[PDB]
Amino acid sequence: SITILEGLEAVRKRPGMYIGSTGERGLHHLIWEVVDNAVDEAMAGYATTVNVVLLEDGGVEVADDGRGIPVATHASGIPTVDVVMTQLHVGVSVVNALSTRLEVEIKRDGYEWSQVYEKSEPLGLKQGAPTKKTGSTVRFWADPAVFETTEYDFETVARRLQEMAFLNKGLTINLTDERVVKSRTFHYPGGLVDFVKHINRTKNAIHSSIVDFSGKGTGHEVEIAMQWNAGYSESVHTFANTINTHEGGTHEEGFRSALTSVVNKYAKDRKLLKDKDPNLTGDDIREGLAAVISVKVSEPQFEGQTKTKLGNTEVKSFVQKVCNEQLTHWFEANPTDAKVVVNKAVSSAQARIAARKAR
Ligand SMILES: Nc1ncnc2c1ncn2[C@@H]1O[C@H](COP(=O)(O)OP(=O)(O)CP(=O)(O)O)[C@@H](O)[C@H]1O
Ligand SMILES: [Mg+2]
Repeated sequence: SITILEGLEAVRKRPGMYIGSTGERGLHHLIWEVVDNAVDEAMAGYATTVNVVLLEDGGVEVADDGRGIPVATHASGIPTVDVVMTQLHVGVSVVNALSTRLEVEIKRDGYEWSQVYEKSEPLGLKQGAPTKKTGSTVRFWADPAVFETTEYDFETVARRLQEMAFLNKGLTINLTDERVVKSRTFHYPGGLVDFVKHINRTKNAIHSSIVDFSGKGTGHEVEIAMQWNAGYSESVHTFANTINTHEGGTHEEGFRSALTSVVNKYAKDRKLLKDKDPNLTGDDIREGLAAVISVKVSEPQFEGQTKTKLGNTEVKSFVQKVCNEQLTHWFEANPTDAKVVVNKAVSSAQARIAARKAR
């Protein structure tokens, strides 16, 4: 009588529940799912190059030079690729459910492997030529029965790929469109500094020396870069495992609480703010601040309706202790720059009082 919808069947029935929408956002989610999976290699230290190709037929190719996708037989008894590609827990399997076809070309374990999924169903793993080379290529063709549009937007892809490249300084991402060949290449050796530079271009940076520092702990790693501009508002970009957390969370909060205390204490020693005067607020310190906070968490939990909010309690305290130590170093290290960004803080506090008094 009743029908229970499990696995990939559910995804097809309510794709939006998993992807977002059956519109542009959802369509591009297929790419995000796959490219993410590739970049996770580059992040771990195995991939160096990730190539995205928008094929003429409307397919997408995503090739990396990581360790490949395990082909070896899984605990289930079916090859590990098949598990990844046909079973939930989001993750790339969803791409399979929502494509008419998915083709995987692997090089692991001394040869070339090829597996095809026709309407999510595996057609049988094939072993080819021997090779000492390692990595994976994924091809998928979005199902038009699912999506309102199947046309990918070059520029939306390019923007995301660009930021993935800032977050990973060892990585090179090549985007190429075979429709309408138009190509873009993203590699930033400066990493998060090249990111800050990018942000503060149109804005006039207040000080020349850009803040760059790192921290490593238990199941987490952080990397921060910041530079103030003549701006009246902040531009702080936060990331957890290359995922852009617009909602922000514990990594951003640890950073804020550290920066707020570092600036205030520094000001007191320099006598920049009158001891009698109340401590500068979080808002006045970040007035015109451009920053990037990129954490690497081993097991990350996200909260918020968006699911773009890092919730790891463990991380708030970690980022805080890292900033407290390294920002104190950068302040004392650059007394020139410190004097400017503090005065900017003072100006930001005086501007709020000026609006209050008159009128
Ligand atoms: N190109 C690649 N190189 C190496 N391993 C890959 C890979 N593509 C897939 N995998 C393997 O399969 C998994 C991808 O499955 P899935 O997308 O469900 O999980 P995930 O670890 O990517 C996080 P999420 O499910 O949130 O996307 C990876 O965790 C990895 O173990
Ligand atoms: Mg995934």
